[PDB]
Amino acid sequence: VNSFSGYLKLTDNVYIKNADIVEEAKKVKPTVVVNAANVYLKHGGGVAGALNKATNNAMQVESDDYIATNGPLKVGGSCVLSGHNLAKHCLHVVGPNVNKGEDIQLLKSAYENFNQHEVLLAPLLSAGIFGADPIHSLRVCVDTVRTNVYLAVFDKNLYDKLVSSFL
Ligand SMILES: Cn1ncc(C(=O)O)c1-c1ccccc1
Repeated sequence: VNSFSGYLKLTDNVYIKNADIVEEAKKVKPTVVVNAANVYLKHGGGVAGALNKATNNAMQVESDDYIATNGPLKVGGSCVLSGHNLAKHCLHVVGPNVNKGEDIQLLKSAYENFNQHEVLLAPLLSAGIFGADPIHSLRVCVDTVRTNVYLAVFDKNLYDKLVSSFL
Protein backbone atom coordinates (compact mmCIF):
# COMPACT_ATOMS: atom_id res chain seq x y z
CA VAL A 1 0.00 0.00 0.00
CA ASN A 2 1.18 3.61 -0.75
CA SER A 3 -0.08 7.24 -0.13
CA PHE A 4 -1.24 8.04 -3.72
CA SER A 5 -5.02 8.80 -3.83
CA GLY A 6 -7.67 9.34 -6.55
CA TYR A 7 -5.74 7.68 -9.43
CA LEU A 8 -7.38 5.67 -12.22
CA LYS A 9 -5.55 2.34 -12.77
CA LEU A 10 -4.55 1.87 -16.44
CA THR A 11 -2.43 -1.30 -16.11
CA ASP A 12 -0.81 -3.54 -13.49
CA ASN A 13 1.79 -0.78 -12.83
CA VAL A 14 0.60 2.54 -14.39
CA TYR A 15 -1.87 4.94 -12.71
CA ILE A 16 -3.12 8.37 -13.90
CA LYS A 17 -4.78 11.43 -12.33
CA ASN A 18 -5.77 15.00 -13.36
CA ALA A 19 -3.47 16.88 -10.97
CA ASP A 20 -0.86 19.59 -10.67
CA ILE A 21 2.38 17.59 -10.11
CA VAL A 22 3.64 20.39 -7.81
CA GLU A 23 0.53 20.16 -5.54
CA GLU A 24 0.64 16.36 -5.71
CA ALA A 25 4.33 16.25 -4.69
CA LYS A 26 3.70 18.69 -1.81
CA LYS A 27 0.83 16.44 -0.52
CA VAL A 28 2.42 12.96 -1.00
CA LYS A 29 6.19 13.71 -0.51
CA PRO A 30 6.97 10.74 -2.76
CA THR A 31 10.39 9.03 -2.70
CA VAL A 32 10.84 10.13 -6.37
CA VAL A 33 9.28 12.98 -8.37
CA VAL A 34 10.26 13.08 -12.06
CA ASN A 35 11.16 16.40 -13.70
CA ALA A 36 10.66 17.06 -17.43
CA ALA A 37 14.22 18.30 -17.74
CA ASN A 38 16.38 19.53 -20.62
CA VAL A 39 20.06 18.58 -21.07
CA TYR A 40 21.23 21.87 -19.44
CA LEU A 41 18.89 21.45 -16.41
CA LYS A 42 17.59 24.97 -17.16
CA HIS A 43 14.21 24.84 -15.41
CA GLY A 44 12.51 27.77 -17.19
CA GLY A 45 9.00 26.64 -18.01
CA GLY A 46 6.56 23.78 -18.23
CA VAL A 47 6.78 21.17 -15.50
CA ALA A 48 10.44 22.05 -14.77
CA GLY A 49 9.75 25.75 -14.27
CA ALA A 50 6.84 24.92 -11.96
CA LEU A 51 8.80 22.39 -9.87
CA ASN A 52 11.77 24.75 -9.61
CA LYS A 53 9.53 27.71 -8.58
CA ALA A 54 8.01 25.51 -5.81
CA THR A 55 11.58 24.94 -4.44
CA ASN A 56 12.22 28.74 -4.33
CA ASN A 57 14.94 28.21 -7.04
CA ALA A 58 16.92 25.73 -4.88
CA MET A 59 16.45 23.10 -7.64
CA GLN A 60 18.11 25.48 -10.17
CA VAL A 61 21.01 26.29 -7.81
CA GLU A 62 21.70 22.57 -7.26
CA SER A 63 21.32 21.87 -10.99
CA ASP A 64 23.79 24.59 -12.00
CA ASP A 65 26.43 23.02 -9.72
CA TYR A 66 25.64 19.56 -11.25
CA ILE A 67 26.18 20.88 -14.80
CA ALA A 68 29.33 22.81 -13.87
CA THR A 69 30.80 19.49 -12.58
CA ASN A 70 29.40 16.91 -15.04
CA GLY A 71 28.37 18.76 -18.21
CA PRO A 72 25.01 18.35 -19.95
CA LEU A 73 22.81 15.25 -19.83
CA LYS A 74 22.05 13.19 -22.95
CA VAL A 75 18.64 13.37 -24.63
CA GLY A 76 17.04 10.16 -23.24
CA GLY A 77 19.20 10.34 -20.09
CA SER A 78 18.67 11.32 -16.48
CA CYS A 79 20.27 12.21 -13.17
CA VAL A 80 19.12 11.89 -9.56
CA LEU A 81 19.26 15.10 -7.47
CA SER A 82 17.53 16.31 -4.35
CA GLY A 83 13.73 16.53 -4.18
CA HIS A 84 14.03 19.58 -1.92
CA ASN A 85 10.65 20.30 -0.27
CA LEU A 86 8.73 18.20 -2.86
CA ALA A 87 10.11 14.64 -2.58
CA LYS A 88 13.11 12.71 -1.25
CA HIS A 89 14.70 12.70 -4.73
CA CYS A 90 14.07 14.33 -8.11
CA LEU A 91 14.79 12.18 -11.16
CA HIS A 92 15.54 14.72 -13.92
CA VAL A 93 14.69 12.93 -17.19
CA VAL A 94 15.30 14.38 -20.67
CA GLY A 95 12.69 13.38 -23.19
CA PRO A 96 13.18 14.49 -26.81
CA ASN A 97 11.92 18.01 -27.56
CA VAL A 98 10.03 17.90 -30.91
CA ASN A 99 10.23 21.78 -31.05
CA LYS A 100 14.11 21.26 -31.28
CA GLY A 101 13.83 18.38 -33.89
CA GLU A 102 14.98 15.49 -31.53
CA ASP A 103 14.37 11.79 -32.42
CA ILE A 104 11.00 10.67 -30.91
CA GLN A 105 12.50 7.08 -30.69
CA LEU A 106 14.51 8.56 -27.76
CA LEU A 107 11.25 8.73 -25.76
CA LYS A 108 11.50 4.99 -24.98
CA SER A 109 15.10 5.47 -23.74
CA ALA A 110 13.86 8.37 -21.53
CA TYR A 111 11.15 6.22 -19.91
CA GLU A 112 13.64 3.37 -19.30
CA ASN A 113 15.19 5.57 -16.57
CA PHE A 114 12.00 5.09 -14.53
CA ASN A 115 12.76 1.34 -14.20
CA GLN A 116 15.63 2.17 -11.77
CA HIS A 117 13.03 3.33 -9.19
CA GLU A 118 10.34 1.15 -7.57
CA VAL A 119 7.71 3.95 -7.33
CA LEU A 120 7.58 7.41 -9.02
CA LEU A 121 5.32 10.44 -9.36
CA ALA A 122 5.83 11.68 -12.96
CA PRO A 123 4.53 13.79 -15.84
CA LEU A 124 4.13 12.46 -19.35
CA LEU A 125 7.59 12.79 -20.94
CA SER A 126 7.95 14.97 -24.02
CA ALA A 127 4.36 16.31 -23.56
CA GLY A 128 3.41 19.96 -23.09
CA ILE A 129 6.04 22.41 -24.35
CA PHE A 130 8.29 19.49 -25.50
CA GLY A 131 5.87 19.10 -28.43
CA ALA A 132 5.16 15.35 -28.58
CA ASP A 133 1.68 13.80 -28.78
CA PRO A 134 0.70 12.99 -25.13
CA ILE A 135 -1.34 9.95 -26.33
CA HIS A 136 1.89 8.55 -27.81
CA SER A 137 3.82 9.41 -24.63
CA LEU A 138 1.31 7.46 -22.51
CA ARG A 139 1.55 4.42 -24.84
CA VAL A 140 5.39 4.44 -24.64
CA CYS A 141 5.16 4.80 -20.85
CA VAL A 142 2.85 1.77 -20.50
CA ASP A 143 4.97 -0.31 -22.89
CA THR A 144 8.34 0.65 -21.28
CA VAL A 145 7.98 1.29 -17.55
CA ARG A 146 7.68 -1.85 -15.39
CA THR A 147 7.91 -0.11 -11.98
CA ASN A 148 4.96 1.63 -10.39
CA VAL A 149 4.32 5.02 -11.97
CA TYR A 150 1.72 7.59 -10.87
CA LEU A 151 1.18 10.04 -13.76
CA ALA A 152 -0.05 13.60 -13.04
CA VAL A 153 -1.75 15.30 -16.00
CA PHE A 154 -2.17 19.11 -15.78
CA ASP A 155 -4.95 19.73 -18.38
CA LYS A 156 -8.37 18.22 -17.43
CA ASN A 157 -9.33 18.19 -21.11
CA LEU A 158 -6.18 16.19 -21.96
CA TYR A 159 -6.65 13.86 -18.96
CA ASP A 160 -10.16 12.93 -20.20
CA LYS A 161 -8.88 12.38 -23.77
CA LEU A 162 -5.97 10.15 -22.52
CA VAL A 163 -8.38 7.98 -20.48
CA SER A 164 -11.12 7.78 -23.16
CA SER A 165 -8.60 6.85 -25.94
CA PHE A 166 -6.51 4.37 -23.82
CA LEU A 167 -6.24 0.89 -25.35
C1 LIG B 1 0.34 18.87 -24.47
N1 LIG B 1 0.33 18.29 -23.14
N2 LIG B 1 0.94 17.16 -22.84
C2 LIG B 1 0.73 16.89 -21.59
C3 LIG B 1 -0.09 17.90 -21.05
C4 LIG B 1 -0.62 17.99 -19.62
O1 LIG B 1 -1.63 18.69 -19.35
O2 LIG B 1 -0.06 17.35 -18.70
C5 LIG B 1 -0.32 18.79 -22.12
C6 LIG B 1 -1.16 20.07 -22.12
C7 LIG B 1 -2.24 20.21 -22.98
C8 LIG B 1 -2.97 21.39 -22.98
C9 LIG B 1 -2.62 22.42 -22.14
C10 LIG B 1 -1.54 22.29 -21.30
C11 LIG B 1 -0.81 21.12 -21.29
